[PDB]
Amino acid sequence: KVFGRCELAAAMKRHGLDNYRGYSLGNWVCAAKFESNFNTQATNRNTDGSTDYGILQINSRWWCNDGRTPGSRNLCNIPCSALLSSDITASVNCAKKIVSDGNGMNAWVAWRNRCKGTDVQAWIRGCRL
Repeated sequence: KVFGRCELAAAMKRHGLDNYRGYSLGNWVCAAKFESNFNTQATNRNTDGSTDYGILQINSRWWCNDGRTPGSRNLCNIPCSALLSSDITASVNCAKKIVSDGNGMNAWVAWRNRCKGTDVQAWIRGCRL
């Protein structure tokens, strides 16, 4: 499923992500734009055999089990295919675990490179929330 900006903003807000561990909603919508371009099915097959899965491109070496990643851990206790569904819940629940462990939203390179330090409010422009 591909989400539009406001549709995803709304769904993320429904899932309690606004101000989660100090990160306002615009951060999460900015991170999903540059990680996956709002696509729940995006996958990026990496160098040491891990793959990033879903709207928020969560990595299989530490967070989910896909059965083929070299020294993998399954900290969110899920199959990586749960992160590829049209409904965002397994991705937001694993993302809340990531931000609570590894240094806030720095875990997402696209947030850290493209969103960090900009005015993220813009990403909720025009969405009545």
